[PDB]
Amino acid sequence: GSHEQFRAALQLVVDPGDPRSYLDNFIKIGEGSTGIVCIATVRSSGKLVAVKKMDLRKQQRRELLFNEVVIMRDYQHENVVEMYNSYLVGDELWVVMEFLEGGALTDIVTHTRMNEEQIAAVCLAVLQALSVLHAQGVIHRDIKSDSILLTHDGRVKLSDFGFCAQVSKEVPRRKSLVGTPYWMAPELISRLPYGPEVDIWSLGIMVIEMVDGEPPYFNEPPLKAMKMIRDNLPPRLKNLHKVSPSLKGFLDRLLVRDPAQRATAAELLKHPFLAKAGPPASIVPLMRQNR
Ligand SMILES: Clc1c(CNc2nccc(Nc3cc(C4CC4)[nH]n3)n2)ccc2nc[nH]c12
Repeated sequence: GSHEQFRAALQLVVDPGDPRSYLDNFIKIGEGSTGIVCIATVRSSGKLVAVKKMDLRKQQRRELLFNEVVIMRDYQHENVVEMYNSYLVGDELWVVMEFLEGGALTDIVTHTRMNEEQIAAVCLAVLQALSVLHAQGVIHRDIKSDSILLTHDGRVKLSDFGFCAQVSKEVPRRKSLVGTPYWMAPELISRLPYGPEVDIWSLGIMVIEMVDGEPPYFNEPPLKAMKMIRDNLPPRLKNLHKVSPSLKGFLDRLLVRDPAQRATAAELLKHPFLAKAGPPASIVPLMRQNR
């Protein structure tokens, strides 16, 4: 009776019907922890969409599925992935999204070296989105190269909102252990009450990704790496001699063990380093089909 409960609940927030009646040429392109992703054609228009499919019976924490729909619906932005519709289909939650041709950022950071014009342009894109989200007390909790999508012209959008949490006056902090281990904030790992600050930490770790190609302690097992993140100091860049004083100083405002002294999105938007940010055109050279 618990599963039927969630179905009905989810049924009340999604759009009615079955999208299979108006979609064609389903083509699987990926698989996350929460489910798989297909591209498909909207028959009536020939436009392409992306369809994320998530089994209700295959979730670690069902109640998180509302984030999949609710977040994208309430926050539109140049830097946030567009959602067109959501449906309940069988025992699956389908989300129909904008299709970002350029794929995830992770494919870039592992196969190439981004320059600081490119790195700055990414950070600006994320911080602009995080600023709006943080403003309404929403924590993303899964900031990393995986959660960043790109277009053909190098526009950048924040994705994967399934791990979101809301804070407010009656709920000032969150306490649950959420996110991807290496990108997690020290206060969150330590199981202390946390807020939006943890997102700024993760971004820092994601900046390490863009420079070193991987996060700190990435060769270690996840549980052991988490322990290291907690006890140790802010992690180092293995290629620090390759980053500018500008980038370093900026990063030093991200990777702060005390969330109180850790910078905020709104503050970071005004940082000198983000002035280096080039146009979307500067990101184009880095994508798989181009390089
Ligand atoms: Cl499976 C998976 C993908 C899908 N793989 C993929 N490959 C090439 C292009 C492309 N573009 C997209 C994607 C989307 C909406 C998210 C579904 N719209 N356009 N997506 C992406 C990031 C992930 N991070 C973790 N798992 C991820």
